[PDB]
Amino acid sequence: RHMELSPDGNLKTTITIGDRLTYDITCNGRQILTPSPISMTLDNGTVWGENAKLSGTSRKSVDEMIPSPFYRASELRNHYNGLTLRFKKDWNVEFRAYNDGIAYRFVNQGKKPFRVVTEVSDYCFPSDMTASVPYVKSGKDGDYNSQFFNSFENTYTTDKLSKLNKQRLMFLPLVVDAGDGVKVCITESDLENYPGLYLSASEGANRLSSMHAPYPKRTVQGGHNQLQMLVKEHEDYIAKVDKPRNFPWRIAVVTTTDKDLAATNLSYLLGAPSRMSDLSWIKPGKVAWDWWNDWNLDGVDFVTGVNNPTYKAYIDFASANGIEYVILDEGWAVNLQADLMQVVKEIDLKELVDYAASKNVGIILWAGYHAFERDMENVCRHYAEMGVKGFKVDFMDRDDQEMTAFNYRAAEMCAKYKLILDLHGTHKPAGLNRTYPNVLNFEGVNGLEQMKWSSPSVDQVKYDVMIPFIRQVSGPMDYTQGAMRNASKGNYYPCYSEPMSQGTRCRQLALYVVFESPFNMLCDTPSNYMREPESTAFIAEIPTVWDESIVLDGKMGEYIVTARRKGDVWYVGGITDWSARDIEVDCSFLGDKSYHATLFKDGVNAHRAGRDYKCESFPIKKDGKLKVHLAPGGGFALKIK
Ligand SMILES: [Ca+2]
Repeated sequence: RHMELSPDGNLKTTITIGDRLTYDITCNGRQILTPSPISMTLDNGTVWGENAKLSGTSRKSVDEMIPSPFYRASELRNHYNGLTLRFKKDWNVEFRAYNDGIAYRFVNQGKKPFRVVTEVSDYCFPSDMTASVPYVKSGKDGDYNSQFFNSFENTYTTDKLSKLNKQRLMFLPLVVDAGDGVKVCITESDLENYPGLYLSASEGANRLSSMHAPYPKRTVQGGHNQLQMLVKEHEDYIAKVDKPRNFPWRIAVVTTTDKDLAATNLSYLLGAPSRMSDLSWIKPGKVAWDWWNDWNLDGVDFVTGVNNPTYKAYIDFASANGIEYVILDEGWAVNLQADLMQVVKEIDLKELVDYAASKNVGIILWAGYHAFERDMENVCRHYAEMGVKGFKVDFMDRDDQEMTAFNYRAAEMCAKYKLILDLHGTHKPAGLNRTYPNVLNFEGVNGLEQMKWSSPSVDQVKYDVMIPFIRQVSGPMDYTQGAMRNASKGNYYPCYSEPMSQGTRCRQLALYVVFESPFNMLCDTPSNYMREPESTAFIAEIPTVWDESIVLDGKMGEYIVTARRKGDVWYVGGITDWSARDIEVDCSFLGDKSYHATLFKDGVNAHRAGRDYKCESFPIKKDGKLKVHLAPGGGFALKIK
């Protein structure tokens, strides 16, 4: 029995080494997590955790700053008390107690190669608490191998642990409401070459249990235009290990106010350190995206589509407003060939890249999984040398050891040729952006692309106020916002070629502050942006990377207000759910000089016409108390310079 407390002493975990290896969690004297078992089963029969044999322990207290480029601040504070448990048989379990979380990880110091059959990571709660979880969207109930093949894109289901579907997996992160304002957010970081952790309500009462996708023994090409490698057969173990190594951290974020949940840096702090020395070539920025708006420009003299004159228009729009990139989404490579070297007749990559270059615009290429990793080294070298700045690799739809290994290999391969990377059709970041700073964004989020086909029952507005406290806890999101067509309550309808967002114009603007996206999209058509000078100017100028971030206030699934600083310029964004609300922005975070503010707030009719907004300018200072009204599904965006 070993105790460890957070630096402020209000969060503690008791670890017991008995017939089972368990750890609980107590917050301000209240037990929010009952003793929960953890273990790893090897192919040789060994089971770390079962009647474990303790050989030694070492404690430590650390307080330092971790550099965090292309993220929410220049650096993040790493403050905790660590407890490492060494066990007879060359294996350890490291425990850390931060003021906002308890985390642990298995460490393999053994020198002999072996395999992991299964891993146990239970979360036993003292009562039937209300959980907010993202179910795996595909597959059928009970057929877990059917579920392992998924996009990791889904809204949240909020219900009591006892009422959760006991036959459907839940991916991370997820939250459990411990009551009395306390929240527990479960996630994992440093997910390199190891299967992703799913949670299940299939076992016991008030208990979430883990499960991992088995190792693949036979994969076949197929899926989305033959760009996917489906797992047809799997091994009887989840992971291969042939060197000493740290295993992924299992993180239990614990907060007493929702704003601390949205602000927690645990995911990044627990990611494997950066393996990059030179970062001067990594350029974060925005994209005059093409796909979301379906190339649907109007007011032009040529037929739009995946062709040269269309991308020239996107490049010109981007350049005209200082926007950094233009992505050539799915369509530039001959379909079904899964060959990145076969460009369509209508596209002249070389001409586009060079034209873009003369306009100070970088080019990013979209690539389906298989077509990219089948000849990765050659692809990265070839396009890097012709001028391409990076890739958007999509449709992995897997998180078994081989795929998670891929994420890091691609990250490294891109880094080698000075290319940035954006991963789609993937799972939560889990620290990868710290290890390889060139991976500027990750999907694994039910983004605005869903508005192209979702039925009105999909509550995007509600989702927006959920993810800042859940999915974003794991890392950056490529949500792809920026819609100029805005639907107030009941006016939304899926429109593939002329999509809209739910809520108001200012909600869209606020997301550029509320959501963290180093590589950020301007989802709408340049045509729509040019019809909206004021909105476009605000979006084009706002940073995607920051020096300092402060979540001013918030309640999960209800609202959030966040202030971020870039140099000496401050930005504040706020959003609400379908309920209108009045927020007060205390500007005590400002410096001493006199500032000029530019505010975008919902128009007085934003509740009936979502596009309705009002722009205002006025002087403001450190003592200012800005009162702002947010319409239903609305929000506000503020610039203080
Ligand atoms: Ca997607």
